Amino acid sequence: QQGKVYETRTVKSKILGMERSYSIYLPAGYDEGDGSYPVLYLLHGLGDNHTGWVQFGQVQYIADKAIAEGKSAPMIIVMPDADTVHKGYFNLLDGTYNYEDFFFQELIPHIEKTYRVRAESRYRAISGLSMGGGGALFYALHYPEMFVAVAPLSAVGGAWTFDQMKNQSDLSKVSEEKKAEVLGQMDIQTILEKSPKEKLDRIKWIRWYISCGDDDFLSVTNCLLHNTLLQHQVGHEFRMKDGSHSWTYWRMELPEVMRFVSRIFTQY
Amino acid sequence: QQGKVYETRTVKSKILGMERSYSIYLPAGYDEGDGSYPVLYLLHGLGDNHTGWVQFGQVQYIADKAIAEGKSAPMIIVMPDADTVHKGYFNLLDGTYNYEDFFFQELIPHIEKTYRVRAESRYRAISGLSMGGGGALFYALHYPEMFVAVAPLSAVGGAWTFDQMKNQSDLSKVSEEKKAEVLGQMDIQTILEKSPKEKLDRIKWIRWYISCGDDDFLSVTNCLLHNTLLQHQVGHEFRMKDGSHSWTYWRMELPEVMRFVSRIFTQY
Amino acid sequence: QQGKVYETRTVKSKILGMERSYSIYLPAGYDEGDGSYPVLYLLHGLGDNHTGWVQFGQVQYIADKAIAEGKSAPMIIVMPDADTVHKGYFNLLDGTYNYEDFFFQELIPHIEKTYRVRAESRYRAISGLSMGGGGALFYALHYPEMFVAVAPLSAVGGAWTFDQMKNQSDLSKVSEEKKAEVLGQMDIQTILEKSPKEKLDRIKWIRWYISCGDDDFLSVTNCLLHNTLLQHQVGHEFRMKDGSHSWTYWRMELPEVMRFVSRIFTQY
Amino acid sequence: QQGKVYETRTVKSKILGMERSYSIYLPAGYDEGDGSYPVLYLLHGLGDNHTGWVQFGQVQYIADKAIAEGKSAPMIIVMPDADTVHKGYFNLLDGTYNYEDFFFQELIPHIEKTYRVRAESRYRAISGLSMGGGGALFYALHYPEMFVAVAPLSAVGGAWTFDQMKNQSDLSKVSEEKKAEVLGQMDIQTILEKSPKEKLDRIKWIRWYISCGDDDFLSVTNCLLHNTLLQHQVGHEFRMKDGSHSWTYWRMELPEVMRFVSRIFTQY
Amino acid sequence: QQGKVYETRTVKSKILGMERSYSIYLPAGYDEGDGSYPVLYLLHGLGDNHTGWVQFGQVQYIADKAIAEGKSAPMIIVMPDADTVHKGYFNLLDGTYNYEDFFFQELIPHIEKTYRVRAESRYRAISGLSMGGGGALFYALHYPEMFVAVAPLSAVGGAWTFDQMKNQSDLSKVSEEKKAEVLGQMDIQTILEKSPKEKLDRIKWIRWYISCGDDDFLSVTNCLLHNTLLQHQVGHEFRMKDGSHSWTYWRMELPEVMRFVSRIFTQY
Amino acid sequence: QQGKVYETRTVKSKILGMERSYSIYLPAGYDEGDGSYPVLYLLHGLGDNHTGWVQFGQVQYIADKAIAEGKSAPMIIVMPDADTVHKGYFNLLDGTYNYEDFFFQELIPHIEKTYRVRAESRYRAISGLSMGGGGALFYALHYPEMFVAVAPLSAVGGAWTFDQMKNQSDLSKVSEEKKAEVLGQMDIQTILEKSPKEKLDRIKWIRWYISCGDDDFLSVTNCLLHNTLLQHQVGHEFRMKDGSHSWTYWRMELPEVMRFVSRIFTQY
Amino acid sequence: QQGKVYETRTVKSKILGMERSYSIYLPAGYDEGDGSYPVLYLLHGLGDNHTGWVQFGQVQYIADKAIAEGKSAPMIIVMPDADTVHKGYFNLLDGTYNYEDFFFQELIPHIEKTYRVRAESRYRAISGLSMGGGGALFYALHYPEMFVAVAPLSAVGGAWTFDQMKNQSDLSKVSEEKKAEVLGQMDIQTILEKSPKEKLDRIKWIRWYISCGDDDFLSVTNCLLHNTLLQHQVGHEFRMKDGSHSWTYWRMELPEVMRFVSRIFTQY
Ligand SMILES: [Ca+2]
Ligand SMILES: [Ca+2]
Ligand SMILES: [Ca+2]
Ligand SMILES: [Ca+2]
Ligand SMILES: [Ca+2]
Ligand SMILES: [Ca+2]
Ligand SMILES: [Ca+2]
Repeated sequence: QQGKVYETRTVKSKILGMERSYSIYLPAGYDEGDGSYPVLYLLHGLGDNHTGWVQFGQVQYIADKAIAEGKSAPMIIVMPDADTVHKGYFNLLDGTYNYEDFFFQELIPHIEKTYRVRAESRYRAISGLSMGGGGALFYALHYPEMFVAVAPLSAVGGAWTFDQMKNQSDLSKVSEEKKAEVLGQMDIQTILEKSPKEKLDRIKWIRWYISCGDDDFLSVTNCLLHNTLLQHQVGHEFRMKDGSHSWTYWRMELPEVMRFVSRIFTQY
Repeated sequence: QQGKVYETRTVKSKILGMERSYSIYLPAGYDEGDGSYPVLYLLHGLGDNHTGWVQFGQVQYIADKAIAEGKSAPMIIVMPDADTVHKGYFNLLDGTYNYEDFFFQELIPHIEKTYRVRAESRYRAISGLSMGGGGALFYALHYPEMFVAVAPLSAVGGAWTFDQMKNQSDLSKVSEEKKAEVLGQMDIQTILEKSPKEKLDRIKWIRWYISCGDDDFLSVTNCLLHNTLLQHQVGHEFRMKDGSHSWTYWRMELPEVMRFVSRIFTQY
Repeated sequence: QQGKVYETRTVKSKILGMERSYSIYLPAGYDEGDGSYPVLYLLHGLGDNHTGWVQFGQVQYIADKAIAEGKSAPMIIVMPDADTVHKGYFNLLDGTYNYEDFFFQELIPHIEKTYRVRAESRYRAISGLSMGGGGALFYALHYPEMFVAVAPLSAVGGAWTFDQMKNQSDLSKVSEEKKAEVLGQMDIQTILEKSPKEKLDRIKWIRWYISCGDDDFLSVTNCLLHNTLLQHQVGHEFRMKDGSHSWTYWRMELPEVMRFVSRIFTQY
Repeated sequence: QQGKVYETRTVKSKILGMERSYSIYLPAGYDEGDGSYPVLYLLHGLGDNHTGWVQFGQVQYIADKAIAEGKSAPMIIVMPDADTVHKGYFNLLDGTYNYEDFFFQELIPHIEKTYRVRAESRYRAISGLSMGGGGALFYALHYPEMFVAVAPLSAVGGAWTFDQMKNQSDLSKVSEEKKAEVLGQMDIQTILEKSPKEKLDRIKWIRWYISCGDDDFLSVTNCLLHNTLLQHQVGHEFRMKDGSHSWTYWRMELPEVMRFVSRIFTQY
Repeated sequence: QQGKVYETRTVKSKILGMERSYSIYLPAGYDEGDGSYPVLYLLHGLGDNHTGWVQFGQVQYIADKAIAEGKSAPMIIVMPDADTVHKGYFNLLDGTYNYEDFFFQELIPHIEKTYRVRAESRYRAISGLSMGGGGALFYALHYPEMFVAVAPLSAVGGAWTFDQMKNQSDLSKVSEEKKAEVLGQMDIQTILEKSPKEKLDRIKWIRWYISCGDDDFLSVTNCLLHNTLLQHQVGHEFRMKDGSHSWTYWRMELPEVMRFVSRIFTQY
Repeated sequence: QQGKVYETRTVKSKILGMERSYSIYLPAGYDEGDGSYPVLYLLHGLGDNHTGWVQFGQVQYIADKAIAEGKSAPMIIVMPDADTVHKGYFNLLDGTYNYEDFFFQELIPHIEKTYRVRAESRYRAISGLSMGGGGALFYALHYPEMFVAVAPLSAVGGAWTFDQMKNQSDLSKVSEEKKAEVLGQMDIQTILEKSPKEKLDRIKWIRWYISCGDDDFLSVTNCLLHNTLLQHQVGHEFRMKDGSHSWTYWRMELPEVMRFVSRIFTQY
Repeated sequence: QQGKVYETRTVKSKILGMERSYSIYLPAGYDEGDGSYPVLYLLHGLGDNHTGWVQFGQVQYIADKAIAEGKSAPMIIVMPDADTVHKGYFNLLDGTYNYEDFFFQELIPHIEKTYRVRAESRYRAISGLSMGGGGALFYALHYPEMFVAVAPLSAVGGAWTFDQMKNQSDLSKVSEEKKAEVLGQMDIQTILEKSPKEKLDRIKWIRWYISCGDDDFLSVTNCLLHNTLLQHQVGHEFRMKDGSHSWTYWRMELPEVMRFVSRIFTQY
């Protein structure tokens, strides 16, 4: 019936030189039997940390119910802290805070070693809201081989994300050639047009679920994303539902994201 | 519990020089008491006529159910024939077929004369699919004083509508200046930028519900419409749901349109 | 299961020198058998007429449902037109428009002659919203012998009502002595303190149901009314519920009003 | 809501030189409004007549329920008598009984003249059981332009049908060259291989629903039919469900046939 | 009430010279009381292993629900790994990998020794999908004394299975006479024609449940199988349902298989 | 959803020299369409007449519900008066009151002429309670060609029935040979042993449903009947349920009788 | 809430000189609190042992459900093994196997000492099927002081049981007279005619529930038993329901037996 949440566990990060927090939801029956589970990485927005999806997202109640009713197969849900020290998901421009490196090289392997996780891309999905929606989006565009399904909710765009990366970096140490390089790596149109074919094929292979409310200040950004993806022949699910930039919207979408990635995990 | 549909009645049109067909749904209990009802005009797509919303849209079953369940207040639904002689909702460029004039100067007054109708704009809404979605959209942008609520479904755009008008007109008799004027009258950007303030204010006052499936070949057109409307401060409901350019989508949306306009008719 | 509404019938009023509109709801099965029914008079607000409770209040659907479910006993509901010529329920100060006289001396006797009505005060109730809530309130304070139950919803007070009467009157024909007399007749404090015992006893005998939303601009007025009635030992039901000055509130309260007066009509 | 059945009406047949019986189901509300309906022709098996689908098939109860529940859109159901004089659906070899000619040249036009029928192939379907399943199958292969959807239930094959045509004919008048001609016209393999592309395209365009119980003595025949159709690239729905050659099976399949053809009539 | 799954246990195989994986479902309450259970052996398709029916088949959720609802009696479900080293269920022709020997001589005795199993054929069933459907089919035809119930889902035929056996064998070491011997043992018609009466009676005694979707590329194979079994007087349940070669089909069929074999386990 | 009952109609009997009463239930929708219905003859017990199954049996409510719910197909139910003048179903020994002759030669033809009845034995059933259970039983044993289904409820035996016939006859005119002849005609053992093969075969073909409460004083009689029928290879349904000789029992069994005969009427 | 079953426990029998098997169902919540429970002894048929009611009867699921739903009060269910060494419930005629002595002198006291059992006859019931129905019947006729309620299901008679005893006894050592004496002890008529008043009163005091399917080859035996009991004024519940000599019948009757004996255990 009931899964459980741990909020206080940390990962020893060599890349960030500190203990990094995360929250984790383990499904009901994790403690019986010996099997392993697929994983959904679930990213918070600006101003929250790893407790955001727990306290505001109510992940425990919502995941318990979805799994118990059969709307979702059992899965582990990992909620990283991208708030402490610096807020955001990507490597800072001054080289002092390689958060994206930490996520892929330390957090994911730590989860797969510490919990009974099916450690394959076909069993790995990522979702997030606002800042975390852009995090999910560009994580998958940068490393499409690492995910089978991606669900950006009310996602911020690349220009906002890049602007936030600059405002947290010491730009005295950043060359102008470097600013231009990342700028392109944080631009959807550039990634889709200039990536090698192998990378583009994998991006098309990913199952995308993009959802944003019609009253959200990001509704135009996400409509432009829909159009850009179709222009580049990246099939995806797109939803514009009634709602705003609010936790009412994100709690409504969480069981939909769970059903979406679960069907991909189990096949159909 | 059951309304009824008349498919075979006609209006004598002086503007078009002929009897013109329409279908009409009368709600349950229209035949008892003496009261009047608000009206939803419901427009078909290319290749269908006034029987399209009856046979494919299943308006009778769907409207009966929504009203009986209290999801919609009772209303009359009028489905014009915009297929016979020429296909489309607008005045042809050669002056020989003024369908939009017919709709406003003859069809609406005929309905209000023949049936127990609340003959005010606050009780008049319009909706349609595909070609009829473009019909509903531009009818309201042309005559916003005539409608309180507008629901374009999977709507075609102005350029397609204008091109389809051209292929039905005698262009040997059409001046080059005439093409340029009507092109602007069928372009949303031009209407929103060049209309007098009284018309723009009324366009902003109208309650808009714009819905299109994410797999529709028109999904990009309707995302651009959402963006243009917000760019001009025209608030509206926007929905992009799962679905394609199909009667599954349009039958799904019909009770949503009925709930939407009913709430405006009854106030809330 | 379904009652019916007539909107187009009139009373020939000698007092107002014209045919006066009303709407009337007749319960299901009024047309079978020969029996008679109690009556709820249901008053509209400023700017609406006798169609307001029909189109916005959805009286037919709401009354049909309440009676069919047994939440209310069958009753006739009469909705007068207090909008045409002058807006409001009371005699104008210049003597040219004695609407209150019309209501009691012409409308009520016309209803009781024309329909199968139990024509006794124990079977007569009155309710209304906003301007009509003040109408119901002061109709009952003026003629407490005529009603068994009174339900002012989101009601305006006496000072607002009197100001309205003045702005529609030719005050060149009004003495200041008359202004003083009518203002006192439109002040609840004055009525309760200067009424004879027989009249005050009848006011206390009436069953009052006073309801107003907490977000309504009239919430303070109605809280003050609650305190004044208790201060004068006039027992009553008082409700302050979530809601505003809206048809959502008044449609929510209509079946509560029907249940309230029905229990009084049937005894319990 | 209840439709109704007429069992005693006839069509004057010049081709057969007699009054010919049929039963017809008219949907609920056929008597209200003026609209027209699509038609399902529903054929009986050997030994029954036009009353078989009424009394054993319980068409009235089953169709009423399917339509009232929204599982099927409203439709007219016509059940011909192919039992009186000679049993079977096809022209006898001695030229004395051209039943197939009667069905297409007299029965269908009579129905479309007498009832409010949408008289187009897109609104015409045919289904039947046992002998009538072979009837539906070969009517559609002979005249594929006449049907949009075909549903043979527990259908006999061509060899059985042709053998019965032989046993009902006076072969003293039949040449051997004619027997070979009809034999090919009643063989699915010959029709699919020898039809011109225009006819074959229409056969492939038809929506087929072929269903047979796994305990039916005809299960092998219908499995071979499935294999033959796929080998000629005729897409179709095939169902082999638990059950035998019984009215339990056919009453179970009737609402499935209704939903199947209804979806085609309304589009989706 | 939740059962549990162990995925990581193994049986030490002398025949295969290695530890061999399997997954096992134990029903709710296996850990209370001391009783024993019947067993369903459940085989995966090509490219999956013992985790396929766990992760994609969702065996734990589906079995929990079927048993808790009383659709199935409690049973143990064993999912062998027929993927590691070599893919497939049968003894390779070069003598290097006797998987079928392993299954009957080592896996089944290990299960009956290790778990509380009713170790009799009346309590032993086998089912599988695709490659595993052919495995279940020919396992029972080779050793019909070992099973009371057999359920091939979307099963490959003997020619496909034998061809896969050749492609995994070192054919440089295989005699042409041996190639002929195995081929006859992997062809359904030969077994039914060449088995002694004792063996054929047991094949007829087994309760067979054969199910395949009508859109599966194996639908023709399975229709031919249905016809072959009836030609040999082997009664069986045959289902051709809507569906494709997909996990939607196999998850739909799993509770049906459980109910089918459970009724045989419990008698009725 | 509503059938109706006529209690006051009569059939003019030449055989009995009087107008004879019956009650008849006509199913819902009898008055729409033109079709015909099967018939259940339903016989009362001692001391009641043709109103017994109406007032005590509540035939209208019970039949309406069974038919509306689909537990029974629509049917006509005929309830004869076998109480007026003499009580009982059989020809009196003195030749003065040939009630059985009346039932078969006058009542059945009158019903088939007067109502829209399918006038064949396959559409004719008979049931009854107590005295009428013996009536149904021996009517069918005497004339098995007239019924397809027979349902004796709490039935009296032949010895009781014969004794009642004697006590109502003037035995002064009856020979001892005549008493012996009728005794044998009213003895189930004699009927089953001595009826010709054709009669006995038809008795075995009839579908029998025999039901009696375990607390009924007739429970022994009906257990002996079950045993006698099996001894003579007359297959039948037998029910001994909790209950007594009461209208609670017969109202419980009426919808079971309707479902039993309905399945026979419609086939399955 | 689930009870549990032990299948592997044994009673140390000095009478039979060996460990004797039984199964036992303990109700949900047996492990909470310290109270005691009534007991139903539940006997298997010929060829099964103490696992029959567990595996085929599904006693755990059925008892769990009946108790959880409040259809039965909690009770312990004991299922003896009457199959090992010799099949049957009674003392063999050669004196070498006194199974009835074992049941009463060893099994019942063992159950009452080992489990929390209300060890009084008012809390002791017995039921069984086929051979075990005859076991329950004659156990109670032999020792009526030991049971408050007895439920023979599809019961064999005394002549069959006695014949079963002879075919297992060493007839070379068995005298003709002892053969006659036990024959009378296994004949219902003899027991009922020759028992003293004290014993007959207790047999009449027992609450009997006798049930058998109408298609069972033992239906005649049980109808004769019903008649014999009534002939001797032994009131009892008798049921003849649709069904055969099958586990469908016995699983259907098990919760009815539980409800029946539970009401007697709890009083009403
Ligand atoms: Ca919105
Ligand atoms: Ca989509
Ligand atoms: Ca509030
Ligand atoms: Ca079958
Ligand atoms: Ca299909
Ligand atoms: Ca009883
Ligand atoms: Ca039976």
